[PDB]
Amino acid sequence: PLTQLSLPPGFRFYPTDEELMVQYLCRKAAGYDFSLQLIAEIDLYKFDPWVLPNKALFGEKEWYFFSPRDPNRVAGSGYWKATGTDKIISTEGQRVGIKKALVFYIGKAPKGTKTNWIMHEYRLIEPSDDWVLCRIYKKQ
Amino acid sequence: PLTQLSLPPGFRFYPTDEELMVQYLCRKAAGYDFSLQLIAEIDLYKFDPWVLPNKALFGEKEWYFFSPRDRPNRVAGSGYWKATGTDKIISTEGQRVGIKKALVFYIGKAPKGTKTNWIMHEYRLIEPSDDWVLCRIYKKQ
Amino acid sequence: PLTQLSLPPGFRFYPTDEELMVQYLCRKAAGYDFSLQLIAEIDLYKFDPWVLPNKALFGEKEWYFFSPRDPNRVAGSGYWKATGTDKIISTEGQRVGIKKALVFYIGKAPKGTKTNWIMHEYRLIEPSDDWVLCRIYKKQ
Amino acid sequence: LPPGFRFYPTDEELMVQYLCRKAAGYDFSLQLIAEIDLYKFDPWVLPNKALFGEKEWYFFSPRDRPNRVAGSGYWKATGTDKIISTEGQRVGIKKALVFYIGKAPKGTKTNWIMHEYRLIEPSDDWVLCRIYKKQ
DNA sequence: GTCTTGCGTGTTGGAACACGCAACAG
DNA sequence: CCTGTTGCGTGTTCCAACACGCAAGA
Repeated sequence: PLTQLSLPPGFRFYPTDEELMVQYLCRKAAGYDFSLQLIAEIDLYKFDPWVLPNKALFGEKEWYFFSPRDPNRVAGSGYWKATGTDKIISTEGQRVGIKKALVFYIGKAPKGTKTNWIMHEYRLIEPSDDWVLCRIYKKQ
Repeated sequence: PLTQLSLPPGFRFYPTDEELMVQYLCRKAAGYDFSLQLIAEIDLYKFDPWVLPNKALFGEKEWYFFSPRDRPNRVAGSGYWKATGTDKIISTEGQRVGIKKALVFYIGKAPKGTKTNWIMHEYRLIEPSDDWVLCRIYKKQ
Repeated sequence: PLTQLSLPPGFRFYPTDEELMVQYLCRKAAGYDFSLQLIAEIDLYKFDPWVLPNKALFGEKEWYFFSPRDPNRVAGSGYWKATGTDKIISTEGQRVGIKKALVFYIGKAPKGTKTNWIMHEYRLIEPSDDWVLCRIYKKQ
Repeated sequence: LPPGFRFYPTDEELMVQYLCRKAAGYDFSLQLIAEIDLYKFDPWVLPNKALFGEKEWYFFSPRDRPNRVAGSGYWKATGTDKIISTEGQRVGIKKALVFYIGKAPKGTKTNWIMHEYRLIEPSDDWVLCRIYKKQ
């Protein structure tokens, strides 16, 4: 799924906080070729994250997915705990998205043990198909 | 100038230290050719850093170039580039192939020059005692 | 409070990272003359640091105090932000203390502006009278 | 000396408060910085000669009228001799040196340092030396 | 003098570790 | 209700590239 694009060495997918909101998250409901076809669809909360790399269409130390919009939602042998401060993403002065940090703890809150597996969950600002886009990676 | 590879949206150039040395410096170095000139030949030491972006074929905040190899604080334009840190080594599969040495542009006459936010990362090939170095260029903050 | 000791010119107070822990911080709970009597007691976090020199018993470009053991603790028109790496102090192989760096920013985190006023906060390693000893000086 | 107190005289003090007190040939209450011929010696024998000093010892030595041989080595000058001022008047230069062992320039470097403070003059004569070992 | 690589420690601001305000259930 | 239980932000300190600039020899 990589060299359908025929990429030269050194090139990587380094999307902005801004691109992810506008070009990916927003465009999927609309049906875009490169958008329908370039990122794997999955319910992230059914699995332990260390299973995910083999199920991701690509990635070397980071992976991206679309997952159903929703607390300490259970996944595998653990739970996701919000960390840091949600940040607002703007393009040309409009709020289009929110970047949210999470940390995976194994076990059951608040008796869980922290792990190094991390998520960044990006969402659009809007009232009541409807997905969030998530980045996964491993610390240190 | 990139647009002969129908760029996917979102894609940017973040080659590893290991790739630049080997996939770039060597491809050019065995003197083998590239499909396209992506990293252009230039004499970087004839120039002001602020004129350089105009010379890069692409790059938004970084531009990379190849420049002819020296056979220290080489004067270039209005300044001098000052070396920094400990030159660091690039390895591939347990073999050493290159050193990236960082520099900063000072304007003026050494050592009475003044510091800038301009950085160079210069990648070079290893050898025993058609000769190029590879330079990453960018401006801080 | 200086020439009770009758000092010859050229002499200054240049305590080691090690002396401050052992001879000063540790000895005060014990009631030592030169220790009760040589360093001013103050709650550092009620004041802006540029007020402190007149309230310090001595110092020319540096000042030292004992202050109550405790985040972005407000002081005056600002906040103290941890900087660098906490360092461990040992004497003859025992950890007796920690040296901690801080920088004063004016305003309210994380919208503060950095100033050149600096602190080194030294503390003993022990569960929960109980003070930290702090050095103050000015960059540049 | 009370506990905690150590000798960290400024560049400006050493020149004036020390070198001059001795230099107008005026006396001191106590000899704190002793007279010695430093260039007769190995740096590692020197601490034994300092009347105090834990990591630094300072001494006074008779004055020259370059890489002066001393003991098993030679001292090599470094940096740009730096100037000491007091109240906008220049009074002295501190020049740093390092001890090399052997025969110049085939000698070998050490961790031994000298800072030599000296008095200014026009075209009973001493220099003042700070001694210490690095790292 | 002139002009350098090669080590040192400041300054930054990034993002994770652990405490309670705020809410759902029991 | 009025508490018991089950999540979620938000202010700290950590951890670390990156070079800054004396300073040394080249």
